[PDB]
Amino acid sequence: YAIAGNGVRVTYDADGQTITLYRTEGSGLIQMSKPSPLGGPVIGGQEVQDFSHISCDVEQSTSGVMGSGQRMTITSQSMSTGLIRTYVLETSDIEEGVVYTATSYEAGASDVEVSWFIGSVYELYGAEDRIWSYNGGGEGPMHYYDTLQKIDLTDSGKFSRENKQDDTAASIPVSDIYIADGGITVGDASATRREVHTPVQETSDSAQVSIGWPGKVIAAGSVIEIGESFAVVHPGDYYNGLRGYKNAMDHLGVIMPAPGDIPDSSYDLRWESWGWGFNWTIDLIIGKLDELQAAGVKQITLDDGWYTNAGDWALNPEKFPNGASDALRLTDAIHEHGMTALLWWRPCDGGIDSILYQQHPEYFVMDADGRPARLPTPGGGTNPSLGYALCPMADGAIASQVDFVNRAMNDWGFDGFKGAYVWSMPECYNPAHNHASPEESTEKQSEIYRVSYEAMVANDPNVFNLLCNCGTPQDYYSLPYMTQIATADPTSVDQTRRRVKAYKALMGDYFPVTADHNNIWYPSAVGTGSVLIEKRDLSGTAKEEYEKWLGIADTVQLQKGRFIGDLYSYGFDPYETYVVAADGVMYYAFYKDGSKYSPTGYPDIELKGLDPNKMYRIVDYVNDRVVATNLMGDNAVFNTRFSDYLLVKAVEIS
Ligand SMILES: [Cl-]
Ligand SMILES: [Mn+2]
Ligand SMILES: [Zn+2]
Repeated sequence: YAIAGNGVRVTYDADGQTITLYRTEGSGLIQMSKPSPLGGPVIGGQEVQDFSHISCDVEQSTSGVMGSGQRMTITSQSMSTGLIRTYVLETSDIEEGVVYTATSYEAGASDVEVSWFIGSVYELYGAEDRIWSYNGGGEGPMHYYDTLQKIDLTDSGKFSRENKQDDTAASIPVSDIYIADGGITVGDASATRREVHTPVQETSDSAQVSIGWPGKVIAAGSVIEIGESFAVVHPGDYYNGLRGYKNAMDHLGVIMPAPGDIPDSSYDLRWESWGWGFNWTIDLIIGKLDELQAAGVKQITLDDGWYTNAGDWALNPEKFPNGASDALRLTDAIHEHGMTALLWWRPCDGGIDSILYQQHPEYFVMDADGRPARLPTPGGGTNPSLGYALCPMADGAIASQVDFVNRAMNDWGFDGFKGAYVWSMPECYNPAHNHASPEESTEKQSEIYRVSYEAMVANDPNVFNLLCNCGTPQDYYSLPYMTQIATADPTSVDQTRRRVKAYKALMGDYFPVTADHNNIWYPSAVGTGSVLIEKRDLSGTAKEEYEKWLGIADTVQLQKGRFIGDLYSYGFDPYETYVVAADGVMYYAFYKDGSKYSPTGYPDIELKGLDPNKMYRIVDYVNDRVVATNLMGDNAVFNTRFSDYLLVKAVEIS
C-alpha cells in the first residue's frame, strides 16, 4: 500500500502495521524513516498496542486539505478497548515533501478514557554519529537552552524533549530531525493554537520525532477527531523542513506577510534606548540622534521604563514631566532625523497595581481558585515584572490594547511597537466570560496580537510590529501579524544565527529578521541577512566598530536580500554557512566562532549555487580584499585563513 506526492512516497505494511517515508532524489528514492508504528491512545499510563489491521484504502486521484493528490485511509481495531482507529494520510501533487495526517477514534459499547493521543511517530533512517534537531517547544528553559540541539549518538546521554504548547508554553508547534541525507519535520496542522507536543527523542541508534494531543473520554458509540499534523520529508537541514511546514500551513489559512506588503521601515537599521538602562531620559535619547543619523540608523525604539503600569500604558511622569507634549517632542525629534519611532510594550499584561485591574478585574483571566491569573514564564511560574493576564475574549481587555495603540500612534506620534517579555496565556475560569472550556483563553491568545496589529495598520499601513517571546521560539500564531522578527534574546552567536535561518524558513526569504543586540555580533548580523540593531551608548573603539558595521550593513543591505537556506546544511557542511542574494549578487557568510558547530582544522570553502559556466572573483567585502581571484561556478573551492568569520561576495568576471 503506497501513496505518492511531489517529492515524497508513503508506504504502509499491513502485517507490521508500519509507515515508511521516502523522499525523491534524482531518479530514485531515499528512505527517510524506519518502518514506524501508527500512533495510538494512552490509557492508564500505557500506549494501547493491541490494534490489528482492518483495511487500507488507497485513492490515487483525490482532493484533500492541500488540494489534488492522493489519500491512504487505514482502519485498525483494538479488542481490549473496543476502539476503531481511522488514520488518514494525504499527499499533494504540488506541495513538495508534505504529508497531511488526521486521526479519529470510534468507541464500541464502553466509554474509553484516553489520557493522551500519540498522532504520528517517525524514527530517522540512516543516522550515523549525530542528528540535528529543531525544537519548537515553549516550555523553556528560557534563554540558555538552544532551539537547535545536537543529538549525539556516540555519547552516554539520551536526548529527550517534549516540545510543548500549552498554558505555560506558546512557541512553534513544530520539530525537525535531520542528518546529511535530510530529515523529517512534524508540525501541528491547525489554523488556531491548541495544546500539542512535538517530542524529539533519541533512540537506540537514531532519533524519532512525533506529535500528540491531550486525551479525552470517548463516549460509547461516538466518533471523534483527535488531531491533525503535517509531516515534511526534506533534503538538507531544518530550513527545508520548516519551509515545507510554511507551505503546508498556507492551505489552512496561516499565511505569512508577502514581500510586497512588508513596509520599507521594517528593513531599517535600528538603535534602541538602552544606553542608560531604565535611567534613559528624553534628552539623552535626543542627544544621540545626530550621530545615529550620520552613521546610517533610521529607526529608534523607546524601550522599557517609559510607562506607569502595564495595562494602563500611561506616560510615566518622571520620564514625561510635561505629559504628551514630551512624548511628541521625542517622536518629533526622531522624525526630524529621518527616522521612525517605536514603543516598547507587553501585550496581554493588564498590570497588577494598574487602574485597569482596579477598575475592571472582569477583563482579566481568573484561575481555578477565583484569583487573578499572572502571565506565566515558559514552563510555568511567573516573575515580578509580569502582571495579571488579560483574557483575550473579554471585549474590554482587547479594547484596552487597541486604546493603547491609538494613543501611542495618534497622540504620541509613534510609528510602531516592540512587544516583549510575554509568553503563554493561562486558562480562564471566569464564569462571566462564558468560556467553552478553560483552555479557550490560551487558544485565543493570538487574538490580542491580531486585533492590536489591525488597529495599528488602520492608523498607518506602514506600521512596524514585532513581538519577542524572549528566550523562546516566537508564538507561531502571532507570526502573521508581524513586520519583523527578533531572534529573541539569543545568548550566543549560535542561537542568533541559527534562529535567523529558522524564521526565514517559516516567514519567507524576504521577511525581516534581526539578530538582536544581547551581545555585540555585527558580523553575525550582517552575514545572516539580518537587520543589524544596537542598544548601547558606545564610545571609543566600540563606537568606531558600530559605525564601521553600520556602514557595511548599509552598503550591502543583505537584510533586504533574498535569504537562501537550501544550499548548506547546518552541522553537515564543513562550516556554519549563510547565503543571501542581493541585487543579483551571491553573498556568503562562513563562521567558526559558534562552539555548537565548528570544524576541526581548516576545511576548504565551497561556494554553491553559482552558474557552472561563469567565473567569479571572490571578495571579502568587510576588508575589501580578494580572497580568490578566479573560481569557476562548478568548482568554486578555495582556502583562506580566517579566525571567526568570512563574509564574501562572488563577483562575476567578464
Ligand atoms: Cl538555536
Ligand atoms: Mn546520546
Ligand atoms: Zn476569560
